[PDB]
Amino acid sequence: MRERIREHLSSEESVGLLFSGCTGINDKTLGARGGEVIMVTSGSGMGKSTFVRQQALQWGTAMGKKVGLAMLEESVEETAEDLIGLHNRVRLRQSDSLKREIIENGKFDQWFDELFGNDTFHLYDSFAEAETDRLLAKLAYMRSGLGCDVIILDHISIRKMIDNLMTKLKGFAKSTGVVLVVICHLKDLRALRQLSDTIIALERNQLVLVRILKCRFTGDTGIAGYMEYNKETGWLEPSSY
Amino acid sequence: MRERIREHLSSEESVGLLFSGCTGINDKTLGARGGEVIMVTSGSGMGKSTFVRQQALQWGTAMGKKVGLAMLEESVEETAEDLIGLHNRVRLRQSDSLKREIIENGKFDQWFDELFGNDTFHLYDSFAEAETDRLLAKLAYMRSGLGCDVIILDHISIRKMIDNLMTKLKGFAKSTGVVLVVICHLKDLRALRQLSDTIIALERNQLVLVRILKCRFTGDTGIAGYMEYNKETGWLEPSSY
Amino acid sequence: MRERIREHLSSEESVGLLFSGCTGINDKTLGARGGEVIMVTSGSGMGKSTFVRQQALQWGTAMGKKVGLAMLEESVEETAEDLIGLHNRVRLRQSDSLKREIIENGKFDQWFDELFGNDTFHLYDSFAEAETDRLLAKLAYMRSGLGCDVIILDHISIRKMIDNLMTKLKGFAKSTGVVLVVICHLKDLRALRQLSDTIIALERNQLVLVRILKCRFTGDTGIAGYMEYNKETGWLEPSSY
Amino acid sequence: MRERIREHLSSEESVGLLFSGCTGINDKTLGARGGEVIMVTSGSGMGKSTFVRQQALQWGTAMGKKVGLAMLEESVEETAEDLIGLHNRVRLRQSDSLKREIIENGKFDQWFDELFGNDTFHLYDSFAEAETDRLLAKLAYMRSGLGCDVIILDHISIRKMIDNLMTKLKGFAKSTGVVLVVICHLKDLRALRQLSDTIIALERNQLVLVRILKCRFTGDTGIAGYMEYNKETGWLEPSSY
Amino acid sequence: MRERIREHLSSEESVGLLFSGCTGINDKTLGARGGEVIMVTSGSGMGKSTFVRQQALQWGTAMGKKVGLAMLEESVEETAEDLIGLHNRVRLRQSDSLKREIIENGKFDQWFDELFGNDTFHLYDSFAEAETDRLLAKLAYMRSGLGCDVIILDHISIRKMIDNLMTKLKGFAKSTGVVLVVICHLKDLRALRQLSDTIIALERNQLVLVRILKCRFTGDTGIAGYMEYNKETGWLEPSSY
Amino acid sequence: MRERIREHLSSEESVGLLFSGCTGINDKTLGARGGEVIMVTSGSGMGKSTFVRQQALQWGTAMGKKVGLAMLEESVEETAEDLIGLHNRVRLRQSDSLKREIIENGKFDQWFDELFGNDTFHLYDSFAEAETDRLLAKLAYMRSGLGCDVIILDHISIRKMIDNLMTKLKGFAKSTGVVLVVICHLKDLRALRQLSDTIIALERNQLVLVRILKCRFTGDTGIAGYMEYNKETGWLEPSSY
Repeated sequence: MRERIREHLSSEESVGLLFSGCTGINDKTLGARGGEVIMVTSGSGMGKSTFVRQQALQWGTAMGKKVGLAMLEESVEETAEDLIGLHNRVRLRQSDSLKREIIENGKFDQWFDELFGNDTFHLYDSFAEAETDRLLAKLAYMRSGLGCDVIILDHISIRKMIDNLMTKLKGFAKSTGVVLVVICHLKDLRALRQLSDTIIALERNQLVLVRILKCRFTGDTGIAGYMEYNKETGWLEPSSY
Repeated sequence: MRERIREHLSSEESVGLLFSGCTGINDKTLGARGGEVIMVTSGSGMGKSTFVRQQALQWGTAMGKKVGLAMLEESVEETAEDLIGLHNRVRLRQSDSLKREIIENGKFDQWFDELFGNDTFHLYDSFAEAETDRLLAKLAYMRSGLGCDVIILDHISIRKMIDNLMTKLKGFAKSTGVVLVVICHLKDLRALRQLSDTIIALERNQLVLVRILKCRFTGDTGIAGYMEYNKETGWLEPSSY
Repeated sequence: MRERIREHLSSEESVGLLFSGCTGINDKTLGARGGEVIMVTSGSGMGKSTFVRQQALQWGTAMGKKVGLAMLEESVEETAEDLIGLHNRVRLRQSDSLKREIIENGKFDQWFDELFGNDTFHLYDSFAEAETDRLLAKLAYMRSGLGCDVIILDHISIRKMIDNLMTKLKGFAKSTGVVLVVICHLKDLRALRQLSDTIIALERNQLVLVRILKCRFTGDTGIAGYMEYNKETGWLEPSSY
Repeated sequence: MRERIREHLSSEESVGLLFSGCTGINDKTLGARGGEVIMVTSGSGMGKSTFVRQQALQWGTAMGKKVGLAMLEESVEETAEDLIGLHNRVRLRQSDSLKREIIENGKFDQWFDELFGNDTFHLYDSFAEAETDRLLAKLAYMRSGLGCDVIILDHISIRKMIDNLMTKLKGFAKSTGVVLVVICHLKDLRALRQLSDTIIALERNQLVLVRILKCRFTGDTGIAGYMEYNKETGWLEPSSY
Repeated sequence: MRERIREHLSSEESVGLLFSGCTGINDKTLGARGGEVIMVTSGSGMGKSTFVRQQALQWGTAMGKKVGLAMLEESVEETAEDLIGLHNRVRLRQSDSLKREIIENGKFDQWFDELFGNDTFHLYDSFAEAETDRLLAKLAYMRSGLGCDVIILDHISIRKMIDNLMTKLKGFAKSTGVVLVVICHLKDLRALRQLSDTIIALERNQLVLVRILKCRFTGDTGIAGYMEYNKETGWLEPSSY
Repeated sequence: MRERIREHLSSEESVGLLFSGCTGINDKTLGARGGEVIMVTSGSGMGKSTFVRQQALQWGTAMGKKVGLAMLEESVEETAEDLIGLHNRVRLRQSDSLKREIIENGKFDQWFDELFGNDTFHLYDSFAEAETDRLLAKLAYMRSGLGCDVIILDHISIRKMIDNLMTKLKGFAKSTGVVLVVICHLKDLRALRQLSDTIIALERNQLVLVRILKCRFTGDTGIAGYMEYNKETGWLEPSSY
């Protein structure tokens, strides 16, 4: 047992992929570990996507990880547009001028390569269909075929569709070891709660309050901290609340 | 009858193994007596294992008792890691640093012997199989072969598997006289209720509320008190609620 | 007929042995009459024995009656211990200290004589065997030989064993005129119902609710009142609900 | 035929002895006609006797009819005691005090004459024997010898004894023209059904529901209404359900 | 054959006397044809007579047919009383008042003539004797002498009496061509079945269900529909079940 | 023997006239062969005639065979009426309207020729006499004189009349080679069984069940399948039971 415990101790990964922008989030969760399902939830338009996107950006950009992004609601272009802006600390969607300026400027192309030039980000859309298996098959491919370290499922609202899916999702994450972040629309009580390993909730006015509704691994619950949305850069920043 | 009553009076063990950390629990139960089945239940991640583990630690450590631990879900190493941390008032699982520091430090080994060096704790896993008799046979051995005073079954969720098992469990405890603590997952009404001699339930936010759902021997029901989980030491502490 | 009615009127015993601790129970039943079978039932650990024991105590102690107690499940010592505590308003079973203190104190012996010194209580156990006739023969002896006014059968759970027994019990009570109180475990619909003259049920939380499920003589059904269990004295007290 | 029909029309008794206490019973049955067998049935202790007794009381008291009462189970004194109480709106059987008070008071005797002083009620018991003919012979005498208008058979539970008796009963009622009310214990499907002209069933809680299971003459079936038992007067009263 | 078939086709009476009050009965039987024996059966007091009487009333009243009614059990007056009420949509038998009011009112006589004034209905009773031939001779006379189009035999319960009678009945109907409706008491399997051309059964609660147990001519079996008995008019009405 | 076997093999007619409407009947009988006596039996009004008539219709209509029909009970017109309706999928006997409409319509005549215009069907009645030889002589003529391929004997109920007839029938069929279908009334055990080559039984409610009680040639016994009677067309249809 001794030797058995020892190696077990020295082989265990407690700290996963560290989150960004919120001082305290890592304290109460110790980051995202492989095989776990992270659930990021809150009210519509409360900043879920932004937050996740930011995590994705840092993970694949600074952590040198491969990030797959599966969009159920919006298109790839939309997603790409969002990441590009984010990476360049500008809101493309809000500036008809910038979009126009950047294309003839040649900055679009320079931006596109400096972000997707590499084999780091994998964006997939057109899952508009309500079939789970069709979805799991793509996810599995993103894992195996594209070697994605993190998979972000955007999004789900919240029957068996969700119940069974959550159970399929959790099974996929646990057996492969990928990090599966799922974005869910809330319109704790608010499978969703059960299978999810860590549940993060953002709150606003009723500056965004980051609440850790659940963390199996750590058990440490409560509010991790606050973030301040930069309307000019579109980045959620750490706060001094 | 007189002499018959007398010796009966002076031979009866009313107070069993006293519980720890919760001021009031012993008041309403008078501890754990041999031949009784203690059922500790609550919601998943509500602190069941910790609480039991704590009892186990004190029993085998301060009460000079032999404690057998049979794990159905997790591994021995995991359990050992938990007890070691607990005994050393540190959360090994939450600190990649501490785990690493303690091994080269030589504190791991010192810790391992200072806890399992003796013949006091008996951890058994690999009961992954859904066979009762296979399980009872091991328990019986832990009692007879290893002379365990207390046996902790971790865990059960939650048909006849449970019904028959609970009935087998209760039969094993009553005939041998060992103290059998069983951890059950609840997802009073929540054999489970019938065979169990004392049922303890922990409640949280939705500080942990310790509710005595049932105690045959004493009949004294209700909430025994409150405990405060120390996120730094992992110990459940008595509260001033 | 006139003279015939007259003496009949002046010779009829309407009010039997009055019950104690529950204000209203006597209103709806007019006490326990000879030749009747009183059935006290409820959920396990709901206070059946206590209640009956209390009645027994008062009957044999204050009403100057001879009470026979036949225990199928527990031992005489256990029963004696319970009555002694009850009579002395203390819970011997819950205090390892008191038991010890009382024996060297000399209070045990003083207590024993002040209760069983007389020829008032007759405790019989060892009916562990499932034979009715063996049982009826003892009951009949308790009636005839020991002249018991009240016989308490503790207990019955829960075929013909019960059916035939209930029919034998009712026959024994009717022909001798003794008061037969039977304690039955319920795990109205819940011979048991048919032969029983009065059926009392205790209800709890899932303060005890005393419900009169049936009373042939009076026909007056419903809830007689409430009782409050004194965890320190072990006595069920009348309530102000 | 014309004259034949006419006199037939003006000679036919459609409305028999009207029942009391239940608003609606007369609507669905048009009372009790001579030569008919009324069957009053229900569960033991459900109020059969009371109801019949009440009818008997009114019939012989207000309707100026002669009522014979044949008791198979209980004694005359018991029956007399019940009628006396009923007539005086008091429950003699439930008050050891009243019984005692009334005898020395001189009210017993005054009550006895004011009820049985006249030649209106004829109570007969001691039919304990299971012989039909012995029974029919007495009934026939009560009809012919004592000129009873109504005969109440109390009671019958649940072969040929009943089959043959019911057939003998129905034959006796039809040929003499007396009103035969029979009380039967039920432990429609529940000769009993066939020979009986009207079948009344009382139902309780699992306030008494009066159900007309069958009425040859009228064919009008269903629930006639509800009654409320007065625990202080022992009278079944009409309800506002 | 051609001409032979033709006239055969144009000379065949498929639709007999149409029934009334039950929407669907004519669908599955196409009415009552001459030379056929209609058997109306069901439980005692289930509405057999009423139903037949209603058919009789309409046949002789609206269809301008001559209806003979032979009563084995009851008297003519009884039958007349029933038809008169029926024709006047009132229940004479249930109203001691109406009977009395109608006679002095002069409405009885007006009613009697407006129904039996004509030579349409022929009521015969006093067949109390169990002799078939005595019965057949009267029936034959009702056919030949009184020219009855429909003969209703009321009633028969379920030997040769019935067997031979049914065979005599069927022979009489087939050779004369009259419509013979027979009412039989049932206490398909329930000559009776064999000789009868159409068998109708009424069912009640476990509103009356009209079941066509057998129809030679049509072969169309099953439940024809439902009827609703009007307790105030005594008429069976068509239902919306 | 070889050549002897060969030609024997290539000259043997195993499959006779195939039956219609019942999927499976041909499986278990392989149709009707010449020289065989087919016995169709069941309860009165169970659909015997219809079934046979249907076979007859198809045989003479689609199989281009000559079908003789000898009716013992009913008339030719009746039979013709039945075939005409059948061929035109309408129930002439059930519609006084259709019969009337079809005659003035000119459809009767068109129908008559389109069915009997040819020399395919030969209907013979008036065998009311109980003489066998008179009957055999006609049958023989239908075979020889009219060259009938199939002869349907309708009907016989299940002495020597039947015994001797069955033996004469079987002798006639075997020596001529015609297909003789006989309809028998049943009021296996139910010459009839012995001489008959194939026995078919129809059963109803517990839709008609077609049971193959016996088939010499094939030996294959049991229930061949089910049929559904079309009350609007009068045709027995194959079922999906």
